[PDB]
Amino acid sequence: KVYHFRVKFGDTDAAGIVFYPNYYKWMDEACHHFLTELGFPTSELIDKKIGFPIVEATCQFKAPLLFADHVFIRTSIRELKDKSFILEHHFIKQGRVIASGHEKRVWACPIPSSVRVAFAN
Amino acid sequence: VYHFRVKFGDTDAAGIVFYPNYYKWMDEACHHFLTELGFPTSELIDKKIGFPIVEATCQFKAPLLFADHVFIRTSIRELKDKSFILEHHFIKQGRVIASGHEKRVWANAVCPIPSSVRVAFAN
Amino acid sequence: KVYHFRVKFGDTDAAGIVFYPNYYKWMDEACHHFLTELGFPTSELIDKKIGFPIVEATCQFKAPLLFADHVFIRTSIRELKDKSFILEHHFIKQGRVIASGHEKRVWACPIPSSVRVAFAN
Amino acid sequence: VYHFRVKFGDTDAAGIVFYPNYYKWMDEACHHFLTELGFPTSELIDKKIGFPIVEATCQFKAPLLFADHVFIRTSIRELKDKSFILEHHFIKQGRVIASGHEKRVWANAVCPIPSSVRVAFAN
Repeated sequence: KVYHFRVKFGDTDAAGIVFYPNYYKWMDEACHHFLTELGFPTSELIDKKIGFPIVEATCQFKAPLLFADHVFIRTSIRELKDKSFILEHHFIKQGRVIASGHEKRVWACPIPSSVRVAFAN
Repeated sequence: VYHFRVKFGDTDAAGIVFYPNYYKWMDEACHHFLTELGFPTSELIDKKIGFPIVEATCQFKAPLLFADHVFIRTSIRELKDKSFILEHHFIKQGRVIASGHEKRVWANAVCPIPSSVRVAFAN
Repeated sequence: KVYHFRVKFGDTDAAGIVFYPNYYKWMDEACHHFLTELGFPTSELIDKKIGFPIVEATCQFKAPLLFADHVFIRTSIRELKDKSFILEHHFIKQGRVIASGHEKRVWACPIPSSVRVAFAN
Repeated sequence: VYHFRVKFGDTDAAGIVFYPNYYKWMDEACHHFLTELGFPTSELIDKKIGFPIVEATCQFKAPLLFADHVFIRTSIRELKDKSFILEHHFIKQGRVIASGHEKRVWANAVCPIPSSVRVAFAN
């Protein structure tokens, strides 16, 4: 799956490129998008008091993002256990991967079947 | 008064602070204000009690820059049964470099400011 | 002009609605969009060391925004002086105005003619 | 150590802190770290000198909540000619509730860590 976004002015810092923690905000956004596009609009899940909180995140940065860049994230599910799973996220600007990472997230309890079935595409 | 420092991450490409952060800081001053009055706002949120904004205004005189030390002076200025206004003045280097206010109400569903809070505002 | 956005999970706070300062982030985003759509992609302007910094902003909030809401901002130029101008911004969710405000911004020097001409539509 | 408090605005609808904020706080710890070593980072940014991130990792053990008092313990752990790694440990209530690191380089155009900084890291 793909998640498009534009760098906003507010996403930048005084060094003139993106303030790096924003890369995790875009991963989180991509995560919600992923679940949604795959049939589970997370807004509902959130209202049920139910989530997929992070337990581990990582990101490696190859080239800077700038104000106004159009970018997208290729997201996929890499490991998938009973109560947890990993999402890999790839930042592509203009055909090129400019950063990449993952989030190990868990359910809150095990992952629901409708969810498992969905992940096995 | 609520003290704070400008983080690198509060700046943007233009070399100066992104503006809403001023609203973030007023929100923080507001919470720090109620807490020092004796009403720890973490306690209220837990009890699903809040003081939602209805209106907010800020007037920027001079720029904040990365690493600036700043404090906000908060006073309360329009207390009514169901709403109140906080005035916030940003002080840098002993001078006012921005000033705004927040109009806020009390909610749980809006409701009257609690009596204990009312008396604390009225002193 | 119109600027669409979705409330992200990160835009919300523990009270379960939008953290209000984000409304000014969306106004700023709308401001850049406005200038762009009207012929001046701000990314270039920024690289010239040239801006339209805020001197005053205000917003009034009628109804809460929630996670996943689709929203847009109707933006317009209300006053327009030699070295400054005002942008009014209206937050519409589902036909309804849920908040409204403005930004008084200035040039940095007077507003450029290409810009003035643009504002007189 | 770098002290900080969880602001209301650092939380999200789930009642707990939005995760990247942990990266924001590490970024702040990093800057506070270099400054206390004698290299005020505001001075470096002004001179267009930086220490850009190349990689960052965080491992979340327990939740931070609104109003939590927290501090980060920063140590330096992989110093090379052109890069270094900072380890950051979040301490709440005397316990480690998250821990990560940042791999960073020195830039101006990447370049070698300055000699004065090198010696300060090597002590």
